[PDB]
Amino acid sequence: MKFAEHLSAHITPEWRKQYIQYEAFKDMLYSAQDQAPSVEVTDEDTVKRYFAKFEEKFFQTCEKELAKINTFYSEKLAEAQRRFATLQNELQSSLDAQKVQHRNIKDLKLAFSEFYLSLILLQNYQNLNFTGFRKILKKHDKILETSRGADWRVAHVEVAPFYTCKKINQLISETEAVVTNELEDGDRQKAMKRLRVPPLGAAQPAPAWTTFRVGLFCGIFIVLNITLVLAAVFKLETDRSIWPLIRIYRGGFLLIEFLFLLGINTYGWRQAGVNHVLIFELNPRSNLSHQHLFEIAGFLGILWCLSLLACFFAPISVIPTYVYPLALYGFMVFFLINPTKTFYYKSRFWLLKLLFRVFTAPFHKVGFADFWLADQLNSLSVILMDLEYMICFYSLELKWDESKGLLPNNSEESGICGVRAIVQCIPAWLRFIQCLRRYRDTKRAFPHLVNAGKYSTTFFMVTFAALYSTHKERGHSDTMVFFYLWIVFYIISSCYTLIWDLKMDWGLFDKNAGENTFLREEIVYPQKAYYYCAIIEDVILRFAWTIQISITSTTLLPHSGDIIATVFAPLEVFRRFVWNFFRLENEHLNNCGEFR
Repeated sequence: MKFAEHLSAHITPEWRKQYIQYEAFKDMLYSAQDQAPSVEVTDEDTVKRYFAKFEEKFFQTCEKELAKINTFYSEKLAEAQRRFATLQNELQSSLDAQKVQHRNIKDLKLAFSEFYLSLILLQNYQNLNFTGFRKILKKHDKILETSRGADWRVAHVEVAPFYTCKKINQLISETEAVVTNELEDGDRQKAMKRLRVPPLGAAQPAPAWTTFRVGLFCGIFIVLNITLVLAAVFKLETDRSIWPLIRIYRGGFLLIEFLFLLGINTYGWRQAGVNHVLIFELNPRSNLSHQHLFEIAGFLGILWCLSLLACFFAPISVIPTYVYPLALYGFMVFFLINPTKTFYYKSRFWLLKLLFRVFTAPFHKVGFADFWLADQLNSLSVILMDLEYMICFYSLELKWDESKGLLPNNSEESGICGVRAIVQCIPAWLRFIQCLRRYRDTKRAFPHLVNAGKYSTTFFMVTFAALYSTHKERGHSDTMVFFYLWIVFYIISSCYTLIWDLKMDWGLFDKNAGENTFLREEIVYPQKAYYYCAIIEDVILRFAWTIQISITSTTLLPHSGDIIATVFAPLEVFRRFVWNFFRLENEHLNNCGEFR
């Protein structure tokens, strides 16, 4: 509960291999002390010899660590000096060409903010490495009852060209002078507000009020869920179709679950070290922690349960029950498109810019955030089918003349209410067109043309499912050829998406696995059982995702298809939750998508 965990939490994740390696030294010291011979059953000269050999070993490995740190610091400082040179040349060129321009100035501001962050990170590297050297030499002096630790400290560590190099501080002062004089016309307060680096990474605890709001929204949600179960068992009339209600309130629940699991994903990414900040292109001084995602999910789930309870209980008699789902989803939309500057404005508007860039995306160049949201839409595809069902049900099947709305006595439609497939492929189409744009951009046909057929398989599966459904509904003869076609494309799609998940989305099953059998060379998440369980769960849940797509866009299994979809949709959201971890891990470790 000291500098070991302080070091693990304050390490820059991409430079983890070039730090002090505190725990190795600690284990070396403890093992040396443990296997020390006796003091009177053995010879004292042998004890002196053993302790001298251990001292030699310790100082050899300490010299190796110091050399590593010096090499890394020299490389990084040279890089920063070159970056400052080119940035000053760019600013000089832009400002003398000044006598568009706004975009140029914004990009210069952003480049100077990222140059400052690298300097701050290198400074923190220096500080942590020096403090780790002092603490471990102190532990050596304490464990062995000697003074060679502080001797080696004063002799070697405080001469090293990484503790005596006051060149990063000059660079920081120079950068501040540049940003203040040439980019802000004085006004150092505004420059430093843009340049100052808050304690980042796993090194910040969320405000107590955010955690209290998480806990408050979670308790209300829990009690309202208990109340929903009790009101479903004891208050729903036993002569009405509750299935329209289930279909309407299914998409909201999937959204709440997705936000909860995204919060858990953010916690795992922040803890294991894989920084979604650099991959998503978020600014490192302001991100959403897992607490904010948990709070958003809890609020939206509170609203969901309140609307469902109002549907079950019908509190007031003037307003019919179909207003409650409308109200819930209208508030959900008004939360997202809130034009004021309140309630997570930066996050919501980043998300809206992303949604405009994924729903119109043969024209925008694909980043990682444009790809992850279009991949997450594949799991949240039942939300679009729920929206289409809500529109169809309110336009064609709701009476509007009786307060008892969503729950009708007995009546149906042709299927359930063509355009129930198109709205299943929509996200597959987005990802297909994005992969095509990426191929056109990079001209590298392997990762992009492959992974475009990955979604053409979904296209073909939905098409042939719908064809066989309509042909078995009207009792035709060429129905069997279509059933075999659908089964072959189901197998093809399941294996295609399964191989891509494990091979070049997660990186697993590589030739250089080493001792991590069937895994990557370097794993980030602690337990090895996490990866094997994830493999098994993805194998199970990937096959029971194409089945749901086939059964949602069809008319077969009318009674059991809805139970199937209701059970399998949160399972698919959980599958995407599991997929996020290892996709993000294999993007930090190896560009898997060639972004960056």
